Amino acid sequence: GSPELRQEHQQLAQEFQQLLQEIQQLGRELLKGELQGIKQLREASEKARNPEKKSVLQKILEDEEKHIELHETLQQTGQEAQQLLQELQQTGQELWQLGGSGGPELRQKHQQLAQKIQQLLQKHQQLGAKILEDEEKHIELLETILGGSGGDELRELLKGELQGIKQYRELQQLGQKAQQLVQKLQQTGQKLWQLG
Ligand code: HEM
Repeated sequence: GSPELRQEHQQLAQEFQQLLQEIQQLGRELLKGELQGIKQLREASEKARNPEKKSVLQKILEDEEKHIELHETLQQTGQEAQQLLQELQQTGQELWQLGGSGGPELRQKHQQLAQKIQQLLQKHQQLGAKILEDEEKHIELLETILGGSGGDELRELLKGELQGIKQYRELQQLGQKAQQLVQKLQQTGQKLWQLG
């Protein structure tokens, strides 16, 4: 009903804010792991003597350099998402305050902001998914080329990679929840002034 629907919309948007925060923090923990993983890869790579193991390591390392970069895009789409969320909150409150006395430019802004934030989430999701498939390949390669020697650190590189995958899977799950919240904010939002 109309007050209850207003509150649901409001509560979805609070839930969404908290989730965006969780996504950003997880993204920073992921970049910390990437940097620490690069150090461990270089350590394995220096000690490697077999040419093929050396090469496999250096090609993982290239991927990881790319993932550092892609973390810049992850971070930014998330940041921009939080910016648009701020603007959703602000335009939202102004809509309730002013109604249709706040002219049509206000209602269009809020709709347009909703449209754009869903695209940023899709962009963010696609970037995360691409990193994750890489890390799944890294594990296969590491399990394949490395042995039980001290210098290989099969355990240390694998452990780090495995912790990373667990976190990137979580990241994608939080993103899918976010996209689902946005859908529901649209579904409730469209109803809010239908018996206003
Ligand atoms: C992530 C946060 C939010 C999203 C994605 C979002 C999205 C939407 C969407 C898609 C609509 C339907 C727009 C249309 O009629 O074409 C809507 C309506 C509305 N939203 Fe939000 N909203 C959010 C947060 C808020 C907040 C915090 C308020 C605060 C009061 C608010 C107030 C409104 C109002 C009053 C309407 C009905 C009038 C209108 O259609 O413009 N919204 N919202």
